[PDB]
Amino acid sequence: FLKVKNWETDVVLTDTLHLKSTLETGCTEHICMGSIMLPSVATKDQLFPLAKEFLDQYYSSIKRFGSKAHMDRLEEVNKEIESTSTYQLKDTELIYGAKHAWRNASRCVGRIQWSKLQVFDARDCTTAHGMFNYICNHVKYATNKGNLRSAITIFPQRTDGKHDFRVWNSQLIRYAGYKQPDGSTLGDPANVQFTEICIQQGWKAPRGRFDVLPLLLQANGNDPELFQIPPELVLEVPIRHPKFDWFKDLGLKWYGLPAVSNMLLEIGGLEFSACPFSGWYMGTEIGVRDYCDNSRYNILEEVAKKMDLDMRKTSSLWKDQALVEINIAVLYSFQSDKVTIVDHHSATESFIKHMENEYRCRGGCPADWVWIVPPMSGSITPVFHQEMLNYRLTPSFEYQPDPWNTHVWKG
Amino acid sequence: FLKVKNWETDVVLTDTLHLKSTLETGCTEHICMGSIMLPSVATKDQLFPLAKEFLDQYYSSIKRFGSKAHMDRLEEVNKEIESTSTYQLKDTELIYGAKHAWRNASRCVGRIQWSKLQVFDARDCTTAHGMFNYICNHVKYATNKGNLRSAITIFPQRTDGKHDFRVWNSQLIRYAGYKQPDGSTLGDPANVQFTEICIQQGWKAPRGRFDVLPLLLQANGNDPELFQIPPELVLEVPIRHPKFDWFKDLGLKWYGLPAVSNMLLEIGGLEFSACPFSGWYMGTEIGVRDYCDNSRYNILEEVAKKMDLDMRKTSSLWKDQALVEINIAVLYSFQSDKVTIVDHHSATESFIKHMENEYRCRGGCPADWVWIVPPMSGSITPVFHQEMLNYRLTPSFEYQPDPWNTHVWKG
Ligand code: HEM
Ligand code: HEM
Ligand SMILES: N=C(Nc1ccc(CCNCc2cccc(NC(=N)c3ccon3)c2)cc1)c1ccon1
Ligand SMILES: N=C(Nc1ccc(CCNCc2cccc(NC(=N)c3ccon3)c2)cc1)c1ccon1
Ligand SMILES: C[C@H](O)[C@H](O)[C@H]1CNc2nc(N)[nH]c(=O)c2N1
Ligand SMILES: C[C@H](O)[C@H](O)[C@H]1CNc2nc(N)[nH]c(=O)c2N1
Ligand SMILES: OC[C@@H](O)[C@H](O)[C@@H](O)CO
Ligand SMILES: OC[C@@H](O)[C@H](O)[C@@H](O)CO
Ligand SMILES: [Zn+2]
Repeated sequence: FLKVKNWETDVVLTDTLHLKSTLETGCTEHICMGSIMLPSVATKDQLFPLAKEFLDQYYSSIKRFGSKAHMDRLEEVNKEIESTSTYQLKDTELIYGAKHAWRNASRCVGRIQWSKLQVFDARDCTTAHGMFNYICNHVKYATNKGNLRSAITIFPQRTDGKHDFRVWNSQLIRYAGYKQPDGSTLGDPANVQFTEICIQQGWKAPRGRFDVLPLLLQANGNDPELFQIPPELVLEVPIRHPKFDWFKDLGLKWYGLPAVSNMLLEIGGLEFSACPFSGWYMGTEIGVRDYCDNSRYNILEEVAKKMDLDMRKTSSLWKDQALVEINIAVLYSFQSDKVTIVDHHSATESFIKHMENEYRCRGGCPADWVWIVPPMSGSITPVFHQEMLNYRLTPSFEYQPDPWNTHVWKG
Repeated sequence: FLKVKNWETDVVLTDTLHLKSTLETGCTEHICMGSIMLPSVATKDQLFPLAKEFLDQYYSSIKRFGSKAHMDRLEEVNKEIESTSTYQLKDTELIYGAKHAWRNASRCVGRIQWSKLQVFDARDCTTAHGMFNYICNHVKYATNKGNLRSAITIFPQRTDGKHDFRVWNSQLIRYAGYKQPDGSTLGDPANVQFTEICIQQGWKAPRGRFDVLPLLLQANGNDPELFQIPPELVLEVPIRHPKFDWFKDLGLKWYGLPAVSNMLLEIGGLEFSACPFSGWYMGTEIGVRDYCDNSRYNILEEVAKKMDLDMRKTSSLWKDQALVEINIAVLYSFQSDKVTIVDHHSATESFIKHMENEYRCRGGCPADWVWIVPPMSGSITPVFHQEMLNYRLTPSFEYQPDPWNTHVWKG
């Protein structure tokens, strides 16, 4: 029964939810790995406890734990795992598991919204063209003309392992990255391997900066196929500043819709390798990381130039000064276009408010401080001063290798 | 043999030093506590392994592991722990243990300087007046007319537990905190309990803001006594800005010398409860935390006012904008007065450079990411992108309770 403190408010919360945790963190009693970025087919013996555990808390959730329908559903799944050595979720079980994977995502500061999620059951899908159709419907729905709405699209579960639905893009909407003859990089350096895989598969690149990539969709373990998202469905925010008119001349823009596609959704021991989920941006992921990581767009040089800043010295904080201006601009631009975005102050406050709820009506909230704390102005946000217990609860979103590293090709 | 990655540079380092770790982190395989702020008399049975371990690595250090002088010193300490159930360090062992406590301080970003430390052996001290004399000599030396130099002053080790040397101040130089009739707080809210303990012991407060506190010095477990550091030894930097002339009218100032006094130094199983250590400031501890924590001086309201900023909305980032300006001012002011200070960019770079050294010539470097990452502009500093293994090596600096919570008074 562990205790977490907030040192800005002296609020104390007691955590008993971590007791239900099952999987391992990477840490031991004699070494903490809380800052390691990635922490490291299934038999039917392994599958029933996972279905049992999941189904016990799903029925416990709708205030019908143990009754007739529960014992029947345990027997039902038990029988089906005998018959097929897998099983199939109810539409309701699928929506519970999804929402709860997000709920348990300990690196996610947006989780106050975990219950307002739209689940698109795509488990009838059989082809890359069918995948393309489902994804476009996702983008159109979630985008909602800038009034963004959270959603996930769930393609068929892994079965054997050699018939896996995968979206090879990291995000449904990502800008291309091309290297140059002079070793420099145009576009997003993050995506240069994937941009060239698409070119390898016959993409015809417009070789500029903010080039929306095509989807590469793998269906039933087959070789993946290229599909360009119709551009009318790709909402983009051009970035201007509410003071600096030269900021328009910078010619920056980002897409409205963050939609992660390269993650694995685990529900009752069943693995969905294709499960793109979308919400909206916290401002910092664009202005700080995307725009200012040295290995990303890396624009601190140019914004500081136009700001007329002392760039000779490290200690002028010219990087810091241009970093605040850049994030003022992303927020201002997104908001003037009525496109949903949250600032790192409002986002982190809501997450403390969420934390109170989870500790009250659930007895805890797994949280990864290293990822929860925004990448600028850390300690003026309330989560800096908030102790967080990290533990792994299921249903969950897991990392998975890139398909081109694992795919036996044959074509 | 664990591996840590840097994701900005793709540099990889292998850690075998953590194997020598002994004490526990608070984390288990199923729960990470890397963001909990505090992680929770000794018999002669317990003391020899600790002396043995320490002495084995000290002789291993001067390239004389196992030789005659080593076996004699093990026998010597062994015999003395039989005779007294404690023992005494050589002047050289005391300097090694001190430097290495700092070296192993995993929350310290300044550790590239760990070998350049001045050890003042105060183990002959017997009185609060003697403590006062040693501390003033520390301040004068370490301050060095603004060309700051690192030092530690080590008072006699804990023996029984009821005769403890303690400095009741958190830092040798701290500004006073007074509450008001209207519940507000003048000075440093952090120190309000300690400011009133001093007033309780007859301090005569000048009840303003930046009131240097008196020392409260406990000697050989006796009741502590008040001594005002001669003000000529208290170097102070008035804070101005290199653009905003109204910044002078803000009337801010900080002391040059950070000198922690409330920590416990552990060497070969021997506990020094009074061991004030001093270095110099990273700019952010003043501009970000001291000046802008909500529960500290909390000046973001006033700087943003004078900056003429949109304070209506959270999403204007007016807090962020005034936070960069404030830290530009602290650095600029300290540097114009030739008083040593480091900026959070230079400090964090040096710590990566230090990390390379420790992994090369020592096989590892314990590091606490939660504390290493500066509290503003986190991800534009190179330590944001650097994985860090945290583990507890000894010699070490440990937290300890406040004396007024533990002191059996009798006066
Ligand atoms: C609703 C608005 C949302 C906001 C403001 C938000 C915010 C964030 C942010 C800032 C991060 C850190 C990402 C990074 O720095 O790489 C993150 C991570 C994450 N989010 Fe949320 N998110 C939202 C919606 C969602 C949804 C709908 C899901 C799942 C259905 C989700 C699941 C996750 C997961 C699993 C991570 C961890 C990813 C990783 O470990 O790389 N989020 N979120
Ligand atoms: C030489 C210049 C130094 C710099 C720039 C520096 C920097 C820092 C900073 C910024 C912190 C975080 C403090 C906080 O946020 O509360 C810290 C913590 C710490 N420093 Fe260093 N420091 C220096 C010297 C020293 C010395 C001389 C020692 C010991 C002999 C030391 C031992 C520690 C310890 C033990 C902590 C952890 C304190 C805690 O857990 O509360 N440092 N340092
Ligand atoms: N893995 C490498 N880099 C790498 C790759 C990925 C990451 C994590 C990035 N997740 C992106 C992400 C996840 C979750 C939420 C958001 N944002 C939202 N707001 C949102 C999006 C959808 O809903 N809400 C963004 C971090 C580093 C690597 C390996 C070798 O080199 N680089
Ligand atoms: N413990 C509480 N607060 C609290 C108390 C202390 C801390 C840690 C503060 N260490 C101060 C510190 C330690 C080490 C280095 C520096 N700086 C230097 N540059 C330097 C100083 C000397 O050499 N180098 C500063 C954090 C929070 C509490 C309990 C109840 O309420 N509050
Ligand atoms: C080394 C470190 O673990 C790595 O930089 C992490 C730190 N915290 C992060 N936090 C978020 N939200 N996103 C990230 O990519 C990272 N990267
Ligand atoms: C809750 C959290 O552990 C707490 O705010 C920590 C975070 N990191 C820190 N880092 C430093 N350097 N100093 C601090 O006081 C803290 N406080
Ligand atoms: O929204 C996530 C952003 O794309 C970045 O933070 C990535 O983590 C890589 O920099
Ligand atoms: O130098 C340390 C500063 O005094 C603060 O960071 C304290 O941690 C409390 O805010
Ligand atoms: Zn841990």
